[PDB]
Amino acid sequence: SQTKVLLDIFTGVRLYLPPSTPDFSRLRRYFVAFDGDLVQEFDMTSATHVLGSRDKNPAAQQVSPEWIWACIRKRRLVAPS
Amino acid sequence: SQTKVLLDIFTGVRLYLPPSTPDFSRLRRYFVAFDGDLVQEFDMTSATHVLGSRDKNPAAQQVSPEWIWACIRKRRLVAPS
Repeated sequence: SQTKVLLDIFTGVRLYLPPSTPDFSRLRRYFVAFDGDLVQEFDMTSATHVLGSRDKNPAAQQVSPEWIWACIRKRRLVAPS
Repeated sequence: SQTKVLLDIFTGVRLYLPPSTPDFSRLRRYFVAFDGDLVQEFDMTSATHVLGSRDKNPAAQQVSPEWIWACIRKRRLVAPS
């Protein structure tokens, strides 16, 4: 009687995930699972969110791996951190 | 009180998913969510499972999108189809 449907938490969140990110594999897995849009390096200027510096994409919202997990815990987007 | 953990159904299943696969986006999302290993085109000879012909990888197990969904329904790998 458990759900067979993944929640859509990160719908519309376009994020480049640097391979150097600690815990990259699990972050990628969970972000994709919950409807996040991973962009490749060549497309990082189209991201809406960034890990680390905003210098290459000033309009992007700065977030962190900790934010990704927090959103997953809450089952929705939380205020960026 | 709902789980925060994705099930590991496709652990060790290495699969190249052709972009032409009907329902590609959702298949990719769900396969990744449940611990599947997507390989890129240049690495398809290392796959353990294949959609379509085995001519380029005779040892691979032939499966289908329908198999992927069936595994998800059962919460475990089912006999290939």
